[PDB]
Amino acid sequence: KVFGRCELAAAMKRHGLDNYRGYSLGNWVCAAKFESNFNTQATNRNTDGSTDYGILQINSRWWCNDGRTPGSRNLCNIPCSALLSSDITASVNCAKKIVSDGNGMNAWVAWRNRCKGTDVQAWIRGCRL
Ligand SMILES: C[N+](C)(CCO)Cc1cn(-c2cc(C(=O)O)nc(C(=O)O)c2)nn1
Ligand SMILES: C[N+](C)(CCO)Cc1cn(-c2cc(C(=O)O)nc(C(=O)O)c2)nn1
Ligand SMILES: C[N+](C)(CCO)Cc1cn(-c2cc(C(=O)O)nc(C(=O)O)c2)nn1
Ligand SMILES: [Cl-]
Ligand SMILES: [Cl-]
Ligand SMILES: [Cl-]
Ligand SMILES: [Cl-]
Ligand SMILES: [Cl-]
Ligand SMILES: [Cl-]
Ligand SMILES: [Cl-]
Ligand SMILES: [Cl-]
Ligand SMILES: [Eu+3]
Ligand code: NA
Ligand code: NA
Repeated sequence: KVFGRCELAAAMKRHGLDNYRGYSLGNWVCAAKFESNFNTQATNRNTDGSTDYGILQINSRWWCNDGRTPGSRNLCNIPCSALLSSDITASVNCAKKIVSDGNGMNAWVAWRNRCKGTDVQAWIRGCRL
């Protein structure tokens, strides 16, 4: 599923991601745009042979099982494919664990480089939330 901007903002808010660990909703929307272009089916292979999955490009090295990242963890206790669903529940619940692990949203490279320190509220401008 490719979400619209406000559609994704509303889904993220409903799932409690707005202000989670102090990160306003615009931070999450900005991160998703640059990680996945709002596409739940996005996948990308990393140099170490792990893969990033879904709207927030969650890494099989640590967070989900894909059966082909030997030596990795599955800290969200989910198959990576669950992170590709049109329903973002699994991605949100896993993202909550990720952002809580000590490094906040810096775990998302695209967030650090493209969203951090910018006017992130612009990402939800005009939405009825
Ligand atoms: C109309 N649908 C497809 C379904 C019903 O909400 C939602 C939707 C809205 N989309 C959208 C697409 C785009 C765009 O492609 O730039 N932009 C926005 C926006 O708010 O800036 C929103 N993409 N999908
Ligand atoms: C009119 N320009 C801006 C320039 C050339 O005609 C092109 C253009 C861009 N459009 C557009 C429209 C929308 C939108 O309506 O959501 N979103 C985007 C986007 O990048 O998110 C871009 N619609 N037309
Ligand atoms: C204004 N910047 C800084 C632009 C950065 O790329 C952030 C931004 C982008 N926004 C935006 C604006 C629009 C729009 O107005 O159509 N659409 C989208 C979209 O994803 O479809 C995204 N809203 N805020
Ligand atoms: Cl914030
Ligand atoms: Cl915001
Ligand atoms: Cl594996
Ligand atoms: Cl393979
Ligand atoms: Cl699993
Ligand atoms: Cl959803
Ligand atoms: Cl933090
Ligand atoms: Cl920020
Ligand atoms: Eu648009
Ligand atoms: Na992999
Ligand atoms: Na794994």
